[PDB]
Amino acid sequence: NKLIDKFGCKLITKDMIERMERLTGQKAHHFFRRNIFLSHRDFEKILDVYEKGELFYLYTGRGPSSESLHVGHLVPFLFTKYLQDTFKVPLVIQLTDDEKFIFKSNLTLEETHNYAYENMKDIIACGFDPELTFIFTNLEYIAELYPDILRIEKKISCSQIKSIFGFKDSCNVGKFAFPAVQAAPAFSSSFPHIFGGRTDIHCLVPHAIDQDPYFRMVRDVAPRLGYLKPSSIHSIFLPSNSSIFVNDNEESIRNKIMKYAFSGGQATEEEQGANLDVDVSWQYLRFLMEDDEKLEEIGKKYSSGEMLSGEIKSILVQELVKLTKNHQKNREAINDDVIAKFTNKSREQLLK
Amino acid sequence: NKLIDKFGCKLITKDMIERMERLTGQKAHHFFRRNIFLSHRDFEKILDVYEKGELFYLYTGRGPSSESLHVGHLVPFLFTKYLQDTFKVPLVIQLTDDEKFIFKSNLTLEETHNYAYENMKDIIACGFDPELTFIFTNLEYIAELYPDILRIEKKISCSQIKSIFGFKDSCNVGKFAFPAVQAAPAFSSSFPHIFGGRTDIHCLVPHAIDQDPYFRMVRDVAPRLGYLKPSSIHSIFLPSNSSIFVNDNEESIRNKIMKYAFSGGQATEEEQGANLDVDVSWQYLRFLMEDDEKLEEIGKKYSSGEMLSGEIKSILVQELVKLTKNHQKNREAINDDVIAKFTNKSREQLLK
Ligand SMILES: N[C@@H](Cc1c[nH]c2ccccc12)C(=O)O
Ligand SMILES: N[C@@H](Cc1c[nH]c2ccccc12)C(=O)O
Repeated sequence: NKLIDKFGCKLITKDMIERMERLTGQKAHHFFRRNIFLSHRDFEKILDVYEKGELFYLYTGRGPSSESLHVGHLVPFLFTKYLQDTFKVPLVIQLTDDEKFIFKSNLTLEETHNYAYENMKDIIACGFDPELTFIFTNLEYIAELYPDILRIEKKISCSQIKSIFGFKDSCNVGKFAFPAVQAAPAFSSSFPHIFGGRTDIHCLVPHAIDQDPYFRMVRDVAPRLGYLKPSSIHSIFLPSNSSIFVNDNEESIRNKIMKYAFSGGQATEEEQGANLDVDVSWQYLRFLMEDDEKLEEIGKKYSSGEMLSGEIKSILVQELVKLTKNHQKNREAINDDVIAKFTNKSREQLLK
Repeated sequence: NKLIDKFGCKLITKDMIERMERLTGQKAHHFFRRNIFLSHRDFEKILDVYEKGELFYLYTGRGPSSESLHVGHLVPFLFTKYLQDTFKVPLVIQLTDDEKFIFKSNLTLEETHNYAYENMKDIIACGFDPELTFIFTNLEYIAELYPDILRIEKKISCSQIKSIFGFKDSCNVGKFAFPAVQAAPAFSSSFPHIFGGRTDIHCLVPHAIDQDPYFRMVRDVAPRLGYLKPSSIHSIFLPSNSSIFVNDNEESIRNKIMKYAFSGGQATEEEQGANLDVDVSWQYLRFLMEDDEKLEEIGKKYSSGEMLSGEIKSILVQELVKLTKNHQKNREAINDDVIAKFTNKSREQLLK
């Protein structure tokens, strides 16, 4: 909220929420109710465009630093699926095997590439439509992005990078060269095989609020390239070696909440209450629980001291395993042939 | 030749030159004798390798800022053909359409890409063997280079780039990102479809001395990647916005020497002599004239004053048009099918 000012994003008022629901014909995701996606840039443009019968596209991404996604990383992906189902628009997903090899001394491109492909399985396991979704790694799609990477780079000073991402002269040049790579897919030109070279297809970018810098930068260069400014919709972080992965079994999950999940309850049972703003388990349930009436009542009871830290952690565990089990079976149905449909660069479509 | 030592280069020795002629059965190309290629880094390593029956490869390049190559730009290319004929080794040639779009405000990728393809025709017109030569533009081969680009970038600080190329914070980030692109082909890993993934094939890089910075940098990162240091052999530039292009007609050529070619002769005929170190026409004939006996005698007569500036400029004109006519007919034999042979990324070969 102090970060929303210094970035210069606007809050998503109810009037926007009511408009999307109004235009879509579907109930708003709970990530809106609960201010999980709380922030945007020019999201009102997207609804303007969709109001006019015009199509647009979604862009989101993932950095493969681990073989499996955290559950926290499903927050933007699950939300994007909802947006794809609601607007029925194409989606574009970048796996940044280049970035994480660059920004993490303890990594190689062989590992990042493999982690990328496993990560795709977790991503597809969220139930995206392959007829509407194009997924790709930077190592494999770099040539298609290169022309827009070069155009963005020519318009930004090295000093502007420092100013935006806070790098220093001591940083490796790879760090300076990546932002353009992440910026590039927010322009329709970077996907000739779906949009046909058109430059007039608006892009909407769901992302954790910490990714905002890349898209602040690209919104500044857009006009100088005669391109549309991409719109953004921001989520808050999902708070914290080992945190909860989507391929964790029931025992792993229970083990981690009980030992590593910071409680807001009193040390002993001096609960005739608890602090919900610091309780990690409460904040997790806010993302997961589709039942509103349960949530308020859990929050009330755990606040007032008629629920111990022990019980709130158990409720979360069973929610996490329901989530993680449903994702794990969906993942079993994902083979190289299913991947191929998502990775297939060509889409015989009529946007031209 | 004090900067040339300071940089860390070595002058090419008669021993080194004799050592070669001994080892190939061919008399030495005159760019050696005339000290046009005067300098090297670990060229003695290449001869060591060739002494042992082992193969290596050549890497040279061209920046397409103009539709036609200057005659000066044929100096490294003509020399490389000689090296290819003498050692019978594979060659790899990079057209940097990315660089010149990056470094020249008055350029676009469309122009640079086209200028690249016309430039290839001039390059192929030097008589390279397509069974031994692989030519490519960065826009088209970037994905194959990307892994080594990324590996070089992770090992160099932004401050190291400033220090080596003299860039400033005000410079666009594209300028910082390009050196790795030019470095990458000096490692055999960057050509899996000829060397088979092998990292133990030495590379030799012919270049104008002003390109040295890129290969100073890449020689410093080689060990940290477990890669071989590339060797280089360096040429002095053809003495210098119109200069002589390979597609210039006779009239264009005569027009340029007479008007723009700095003479070392006296203003009027106060020649009972001339200064050969400043005379641009004399220095051009040193590169061109395959006849030694003529050259000494021209130099003597033009020195002593029994040849006017007028005649020396005419001799050069007729040499230039003989050169430029032979190149122009060889260029007429170059179609997209010929280009395709050179640009074809795959080479069924036994280096593995
Ligand atoms: N940089 C993001 C991955 C990513 C790539 N493109 C994106 C677009 C939007 C949000 C995130 C991304 C990460 O570290 O995981
Ligand atoms: N950047 C170089 C072209 C080049 C690329 N790779 C090279 C290797 C050797 C010599 C030249 C090159 C130029 O503008 O001239």
